[PDB]
Amino acid sequence: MKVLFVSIGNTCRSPMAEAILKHLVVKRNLQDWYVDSAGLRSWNVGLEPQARGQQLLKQHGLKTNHLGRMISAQDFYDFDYIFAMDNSNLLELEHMAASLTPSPTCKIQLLGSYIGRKEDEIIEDPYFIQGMGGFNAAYLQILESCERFLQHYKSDD
Ligand SMILES: [Cl-]
Repeated sequence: MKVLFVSIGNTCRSPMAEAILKHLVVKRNLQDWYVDSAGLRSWNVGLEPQARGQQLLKQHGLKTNHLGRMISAQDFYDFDYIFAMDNSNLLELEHMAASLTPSPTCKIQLLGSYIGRKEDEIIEDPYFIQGMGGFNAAYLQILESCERFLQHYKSDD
């Protein structure tokens, strides 16, 4: 129903994940789904996703509007899943959640743990990787991750 993707910058991995899952739920015609993304630093806040990721997305029929924003405390109460790309992200989000006095009930998880191959768990930050190889690996990891995640949430178990 409500899913938040989280990357450190909210400018590469998380906006791509947001747009990808947004596409999947329409191509699967699901309801009542809400997908968003947020970040853990002010670095790229208030800007649009990094241009070479919007290109890779367009090259797959997807587009993103998204302005980089920080995760807020409210986010932890308004989402069912919050997905980290990194174990760094995960640890910061786990510390964050435990600092909120009414403990939240969002599930906070490494998105890549749905891939099913531990050697492919980690979705690396492509921001500083020269060329497109970092974005391409991340896109594929994010796509499979979202696919297996949806397969699991619809399942009767
Ligand atoms: Cl398609």
